[PDB]
Amino acid sequence: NPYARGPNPTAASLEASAGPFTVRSFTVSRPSGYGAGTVYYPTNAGGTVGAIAIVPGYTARQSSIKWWGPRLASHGFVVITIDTNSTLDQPSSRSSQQMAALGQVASLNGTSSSPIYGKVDTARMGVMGWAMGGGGSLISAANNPSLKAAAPQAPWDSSTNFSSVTVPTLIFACENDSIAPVNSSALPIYDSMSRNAKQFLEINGGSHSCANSGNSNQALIGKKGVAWMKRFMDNDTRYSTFACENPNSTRVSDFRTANCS
Ligand SMILES: COC(=O)c1ccc(C(=O)OCCO)cc1
Repeated sequence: NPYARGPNPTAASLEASAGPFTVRSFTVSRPSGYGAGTVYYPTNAGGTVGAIAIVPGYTARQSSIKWWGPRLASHGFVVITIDTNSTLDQPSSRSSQQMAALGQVASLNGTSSSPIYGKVDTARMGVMGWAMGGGGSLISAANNPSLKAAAPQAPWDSSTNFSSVTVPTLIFACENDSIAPVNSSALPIYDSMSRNAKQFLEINGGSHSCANSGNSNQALIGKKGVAWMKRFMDNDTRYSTFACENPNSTRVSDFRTANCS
């Protein structure tokens, strides 16, 4: 596997606050079609890595999703967290902005003054995001089936039919979400997807912000997000158990998975 990076994973190494690589970050000078961005990248991955773009929910900014930047980048990914053009953008616009941010990561990979010059394998990309940004990630996956992985959290879209999605998709859900209730949002979205590796991980007692920065389940949520991205962005079957397993955890009120290997 030419995409495999880093030491062999263990539960401990995936639950830790940081992975094996050192992370640095920068602010995007001229965002291409979105509001603002921060790029997180490993300084010592030892080969090119995939890129992941992460979008917040309605009203929200990078702070809500920023913890993913160092968590993922320290396991060997370039991660861009964005602010949208308006905090009040809807899922479709969020998806366009998310893909523009991936395009700009690809640009920076080819820009000799960038810290990520030659760090990115632009053929291997993923999408994440919270709430309307989670709906935007599912729209991105539907429209761009060559994306390698999606892992939205507490997603919402005014449509729940994502039978279009063929990209491996992990849905984080929050049991007690009152803003995008699981039974009308995350779960029907999950159930709609028929052609992909997929997983549903609902956090016991979680509010709508249960997978955001500052959450109290970073060990489990970070292990699953990293494992999913490693398995599917890097084709890295060292992560197949971590990606596919039911954690059998008292922190999880609902687990489902299909077509996972
Ligand atoms: C029925 O659905 C809605 O009312 C709704 C409202 C807000 C959002 C959202 O993006 O929340 C995340 C906060 O940043 C998603 C769905």
